[PDB]
Amino acid sequence: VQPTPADHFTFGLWTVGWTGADPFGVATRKNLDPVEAVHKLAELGAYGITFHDNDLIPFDATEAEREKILGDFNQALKDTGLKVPMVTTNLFSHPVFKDGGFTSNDRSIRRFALAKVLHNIDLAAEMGAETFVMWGGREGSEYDGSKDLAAALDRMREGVDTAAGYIKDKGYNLRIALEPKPNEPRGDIFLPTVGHGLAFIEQLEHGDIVGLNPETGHEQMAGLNFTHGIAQALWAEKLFHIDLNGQRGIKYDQDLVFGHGDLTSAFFTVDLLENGFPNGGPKYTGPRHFDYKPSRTDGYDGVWDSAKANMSMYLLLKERALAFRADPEVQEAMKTSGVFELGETTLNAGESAADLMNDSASFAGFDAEAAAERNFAFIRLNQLAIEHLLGSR
Amino acid sequence: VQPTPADHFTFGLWTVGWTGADPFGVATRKNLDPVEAVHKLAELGAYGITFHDNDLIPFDATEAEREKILGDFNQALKDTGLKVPMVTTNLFSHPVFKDGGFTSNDRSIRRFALAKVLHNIDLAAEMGAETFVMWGGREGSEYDGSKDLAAALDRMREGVDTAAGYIKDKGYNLRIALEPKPNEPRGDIFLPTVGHGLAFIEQLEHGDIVGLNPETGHEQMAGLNFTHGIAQALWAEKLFHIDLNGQRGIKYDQDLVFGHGDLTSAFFTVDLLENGFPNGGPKYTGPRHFDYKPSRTDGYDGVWDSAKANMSMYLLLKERALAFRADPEVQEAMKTSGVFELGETTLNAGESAADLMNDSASFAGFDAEAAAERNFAFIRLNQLAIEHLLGSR
Amino acid sequence: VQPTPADHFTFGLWTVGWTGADPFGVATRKNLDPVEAVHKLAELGAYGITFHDNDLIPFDATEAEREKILGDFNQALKDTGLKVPMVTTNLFSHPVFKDGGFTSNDRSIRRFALAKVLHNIDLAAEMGAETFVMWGGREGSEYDGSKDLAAALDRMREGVDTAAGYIKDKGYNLRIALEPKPNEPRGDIFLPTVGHGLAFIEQLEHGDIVGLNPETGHEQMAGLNFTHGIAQALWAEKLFHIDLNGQRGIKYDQDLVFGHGDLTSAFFTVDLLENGFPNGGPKYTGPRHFDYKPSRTDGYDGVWDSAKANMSMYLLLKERALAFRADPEVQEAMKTSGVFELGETTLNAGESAADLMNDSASFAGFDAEAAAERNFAFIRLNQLAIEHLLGSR
Amino acid sequence: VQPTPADHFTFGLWTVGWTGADPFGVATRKNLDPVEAVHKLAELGAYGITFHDNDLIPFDATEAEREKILGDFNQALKDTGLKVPMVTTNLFSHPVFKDGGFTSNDRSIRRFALAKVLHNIDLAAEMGAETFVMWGGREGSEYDGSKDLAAALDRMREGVDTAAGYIKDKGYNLRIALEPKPNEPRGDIFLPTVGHGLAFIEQLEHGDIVGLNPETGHEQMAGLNFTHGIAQALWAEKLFHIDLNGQRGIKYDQDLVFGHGDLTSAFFTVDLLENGFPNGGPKYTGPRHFDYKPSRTDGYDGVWDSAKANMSMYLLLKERALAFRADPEVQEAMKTSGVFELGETTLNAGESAADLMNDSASFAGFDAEAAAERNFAFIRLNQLAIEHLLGSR
Ligand SMILES: OC[C@@H](O)[C@H](O)[C@@H](O)CO
Ligand SMILES: OC[C@@H](O)[C@H](O)[C@@H](O)CO
Ligand SMILES: OC[C@@H](O)[C@H](O)[C@@H](O)CO
Ligand SMILES: OC[C@@H](O)[C@H](O)[C@@H](O)CO
Ligand SMILES: [Al+3]
Ligand SMILES: [Al+3]
Ligand SMILES: [Al+3]
Ligand SMILES: [Al+3]
Ligand SMILES: [Mg+2]
Ligand SMILES: [Mg+2]
Ligand SMILES: [Mg+2]
Ligand SMILES: [Mg+2]
Repeated sequence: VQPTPADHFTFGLWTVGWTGADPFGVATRKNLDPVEAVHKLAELGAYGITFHDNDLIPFDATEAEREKILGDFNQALKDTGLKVPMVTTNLFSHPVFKDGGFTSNDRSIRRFALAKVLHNIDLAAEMGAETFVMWGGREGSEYDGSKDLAAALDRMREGVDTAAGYIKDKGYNLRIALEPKPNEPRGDIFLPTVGHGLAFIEQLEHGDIVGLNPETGHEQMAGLNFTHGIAQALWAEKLFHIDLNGQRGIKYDQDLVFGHGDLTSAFFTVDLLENGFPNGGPKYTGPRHFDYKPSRTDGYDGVWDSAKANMSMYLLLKERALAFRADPEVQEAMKTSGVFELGETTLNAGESAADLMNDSASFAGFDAEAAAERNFAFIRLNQLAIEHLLGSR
Repeated sequence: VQPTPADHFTFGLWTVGWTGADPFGVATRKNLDPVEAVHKLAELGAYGITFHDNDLIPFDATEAEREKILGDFNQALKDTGLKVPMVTTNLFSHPVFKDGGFTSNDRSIRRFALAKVLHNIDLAAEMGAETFVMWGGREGSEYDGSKDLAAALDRMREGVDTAAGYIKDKGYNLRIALEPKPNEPRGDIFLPTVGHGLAFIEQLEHGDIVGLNPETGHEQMAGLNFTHGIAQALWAEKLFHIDLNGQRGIKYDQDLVFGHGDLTSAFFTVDLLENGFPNGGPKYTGPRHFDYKPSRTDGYDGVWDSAKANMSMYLLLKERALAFRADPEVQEAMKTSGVFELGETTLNAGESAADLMNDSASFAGFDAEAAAERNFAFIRLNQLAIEHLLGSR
Repeated sequence: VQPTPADHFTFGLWTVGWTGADPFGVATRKNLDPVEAVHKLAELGAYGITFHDNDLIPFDATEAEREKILGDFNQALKDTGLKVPMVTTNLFSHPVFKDGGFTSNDRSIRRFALAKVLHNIDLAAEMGAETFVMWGGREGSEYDGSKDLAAALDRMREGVDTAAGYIKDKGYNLRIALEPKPNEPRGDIFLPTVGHGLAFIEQLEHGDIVGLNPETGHEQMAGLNFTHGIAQALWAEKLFHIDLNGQRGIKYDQDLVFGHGDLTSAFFTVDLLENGFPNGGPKYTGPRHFDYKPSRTDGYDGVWDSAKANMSMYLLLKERALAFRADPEVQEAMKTSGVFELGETTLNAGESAADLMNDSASFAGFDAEAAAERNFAFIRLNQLAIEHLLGSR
Repeated sequence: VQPTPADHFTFGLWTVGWTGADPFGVATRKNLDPVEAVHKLAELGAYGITFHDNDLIPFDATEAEREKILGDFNQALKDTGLKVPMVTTNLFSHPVFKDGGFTSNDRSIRRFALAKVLHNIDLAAEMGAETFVMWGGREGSEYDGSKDLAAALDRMREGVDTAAGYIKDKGYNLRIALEPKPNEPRGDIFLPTVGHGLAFIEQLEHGDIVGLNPETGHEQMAGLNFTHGIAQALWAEKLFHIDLNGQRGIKYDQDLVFGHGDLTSAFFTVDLLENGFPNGGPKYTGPRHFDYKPSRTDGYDGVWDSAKANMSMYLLLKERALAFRADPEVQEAMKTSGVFELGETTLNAGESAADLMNDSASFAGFDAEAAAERNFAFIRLNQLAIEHLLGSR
């Protein structure tokens, strides 16, 4: 399996650039020059690179430094051919963002945070990004009385709608993608799961350009089924981007290589990205972005190995998932279990509520105990899927 | 603390009627006559009673039996004065519902399930209920390939929209309330959290009459903040009902008495139900419904004790939550922490995106390190809240 | 991969005999006759069968019924050659055990539970079982004040030492194995994980014959690593038996087929059971016992499919794990990462604490900054295992 | 409730000295000088202070610097009278310990880690500490194939027995206390819960002087009951020290103030530390050590508030717990529920297993159906505890 730019594997600069500092220890790796990252990633088969404004341009950078850095970075882009599909803002590392950007209790700070996002939309626009991500990491609380929960959601809408309004105003071909996370760094984060982000979008003035950027590990941190979560995002036509990684349970976000967490879940995420829905439906057509961190135990060969591991993992799962649905045994098993039958509407063409209550065959004369005898054979369909995952079929 | 009908404590018949059978053991209590439950609950201060169609009327009941039971039950209602604010359908106990009602793979079963709900809307209407609850307990899967996830959501919409359409058609003064649950009985349940239920409502043809019925324990089973979840439901004006109980962690749904789980969370749920939001906003005005199960270890004195425990727990939390916000120290502490400041809009009246990026005080000349010095004092606000919870203030 | 008696695959009578009643519904399958169970299991390639006293003999059975059941049951064993390697007692389904068997607050229930176990040891010995499992499913509480926690453990010790002493006194060739479970059906069970189980055994008078019976799903309910957990039992020489199944997450116990839960974990469990430790050490030679339940959505064809699936899953993982370890590229990745270097003692033969203290090279002149550059290459080593698991190397 | 030295409240230097760097941002507070820390703590009513060798003496410090630091530090102790009851080692922050101290795959890191601990025992003894804590924070893995699991435990044993033997050899008056942690910073830590810690100690050569140092937040990260967990350590005579804090859920460790997590659990922890067991047994007489971190959102006023808050929380719970147990209504609720009857031996003085077996009244003529009607009244008993906790009885 060799990734080619046609695969669309994108990586953030913070992923391979993550230095190894965590709650209990200092960095184990030297900083990564952004030019170097770009060249390395392009030699592995990456299609593009993403960044946070401060991944690239330091918080205190003078104008001269910003031009230099950008000059250096765009040169690397021109040399390698890498695209920049997504840009995001860091509204979490500086101490001023300790209570949030957009939902900070301090108003002067809320205003700076929205100003910092607006400037970053310009930059995103200049880099040719199609997506602008919002990961509200400091938006939330440790204690329940710290916030007025209705005012926090108004404050979040004000920021997102101002951003969206500004895109429309400038004529930028950019969409906003919110990235849910249930906790960490805060005790509780606002809009914690794919359903909470989708719900919020519907309350926005400019929600037509706002969608989601679900991350595997984030949903699994609430113990939810990531595949089910991206299926709801897809079904509402709001899956604008994805952050792929692995997580091994309900605990801190591990950010492991994609497929290095819940493998069977990973397998069915790739089937959904590649195969779409069994009865037809929208398909995810964007970048397959990896948002992970190379373990701090490993030196720089480990970093390039882990970059590679991501794309290898995606490609192997993809091979198996295509083999899985192409198998006649699997198709027959899907039929038997009623996967295709789920696709047929419950009512008949022009059959109303009254029409059906009335129909004696569907209710009064319906034989509930006979119907209950159906062997759905979901275990056998599950064994078939795993056997294809293990490469034994 | 003595509950009076003015408190609006409602209980389902399945709660005190729960007999004690679980995964590993048989019932420890005799069945509860519904007439008796009604009389008992009315003597404790209950305001109303709720039920599932089969809690009352057996699945195989002949018409004569249904009239008898209903005659017996409405007589008890007339004698005690209890109201019936909510009615719900059992789409989970019979073996025919093993794969779901509305999202069953078998179409004949999907049709029976919708027929069973439609008939139950009539009954709900006849009992004078204001709310009709939908808890999709068997809608989901154990294995990821069992369902076409986009067709499961279409199938769920077909059922809910047909139900809603039928209410509108009959002129019934009833609203539908969906009740999210992340797992149990299925491995994964569709619409698993408050955000997922709210997201789905926005895709419905008749979503103006569809809202939520969040349950405490259900949200805590995903490890989410229940108070934050009902604040988002309130903020979207979709908190139509509530199921109160307690849960002690991420594990099976325990269904303990309300306040017998996460006490501090319970405390802040009551503050939100009673006090509303600190800066103003919608208020929950419905029944305070308890959906719990008396421990199987206890005999029938324990059952009435636990019914009582629920209302006692609510009333004690309520007393403390009113004392909490009335305290001048607490009001000052809320000010200092910026609880009130969160309520002020981020932008100035008629200030646009361009206007703010431009303003040098908000960005370019904003002093980020000085701003970061603010002591938000959230710990001290948290200690103040707990001290009022413990009755030491 | 076709299993054969030589594989030592054993199944409980309650696994395939599980009829589908969960907490939200009734049985979806007809009762399985135990003689049919023996015939079907033997035909599939099983080596043995295990049971709970009330899995075979009803609670209410008379001595005539008991003798009748055992004679047919023993004839079936004969006809097929299945052994009965483990026997266990039901100390959880009847309403008398609602507060527990050995740790019930009621003393008369405690003597009844212990007498029920004492008679059951006699049946275990008669059947030729080598292991007597003890799963204390109702030993625990929902509320912290329900029990005197020191007393609960004194009473647990008393039951186990009385039973252990009875084995010793009659010279039966049997060992006791405790099976930890963190929760369900109690909110908290005593001896919740493998560590608590092992710790508890060291306080026993007759600890020499008491060991553990870990269950995959049970340690995963606390989010613990099952391979780490069994490694510690193995290391202590206390892994006497095992219960294999699957669990997707921290939630109720699912009891899926082994392999249908956390697959990467299942792969390494199989590497530890089959291959042991990289540097040598203890090995688990017992039966490979499946403690799972066929999903309630499926008819009896799915029950036999599921039994089959457990054995296939085990043999497919076994194969990948043998090929994984045999791979020269893997053995070289292991040597880079220091897997074999962990096997070396830290101290030199004859070195003492003082010796090492005052060895300048190990401390005072140690280059800590040079030692930290070591690329452990744990990521690469993990990718090699998944590629072997995926049937790609 | 004002704390006083007699309360035996100790705080680590790293708790109040924690500056705010988390995984998504930098320090939000200035470094706290250790002499200031002693002065501030003593003034608040603390009895003692604990520290990690690098909390006081930098990793790079020269012998001149080390002696300079200790002389000022020892003068402050003198001036104030604070004791130093526990000393611990940092075997987790420097990049050399990225794979662990005692269980690092690299042998040279293993001798360095053990030498660092050996020198630290000498400092502990000089300071007059009675306890030497060992938190093995980097002993573990992210991937299952990274370690030989039996070797990891042999190496852990080797370090602890070498250190234990050194204490014994120099006649220091010190005990070792292991502090279990399930995850973070490793995906899986060896000896993840109290049970694994206790089990491991029984395999030690010098186990007599090795015990535990449980931490509230740490057992709650596996969803375990902290009161059950410490009860087992207490019952084993292995609770040598404790780390108190709060955690809201299975997620990263929050280290909130004690009481700001699971409050009902905190109440019963305090009842076990203060009051012991209802029927009598062992008691924990050590210091009440707070292992927490002041939230990064707050300035130094919140740091002193938080230190204060830990002590108040403990004294408020203590009070409620003394009044709870002293209550005649509670003592009568306890007697109904069988709390005192669990204290009776199941077997009669001199009864043997055979005796009970053949006692018709305890088995053969036992009315199991009559015994099951017993109302244990666990719900009512729980309501009495919450009402005492709520300051209402
Ligand atoms: O949990 C961290 C999130 O994964 C973010 O890194 C977003 O991907 C970008 O801000
Ligand atoms: O988890 C079970 C749910 O709580 C349901 O009982 C609804 O409340 C009613 O169907
Ligand atoms: O959770 C249930 C346990 O797995 C038990 O079935 C034991 O294996 C046998 O009693
Ligand atoms: O998770 C961190 C632990 O609580 C440690 O701080 C120990 O208490 C001391 O090393
Ligand atoms: Al991301
Ligand atoms: Al409910
Ligand atoms: Al088992
Ligand atoms: Al600690
Ligand atoms: Mg992340
Ligand atoms: Mg429920
Ligand atoms: Mg089990
Ligand atoms: Mg900690």
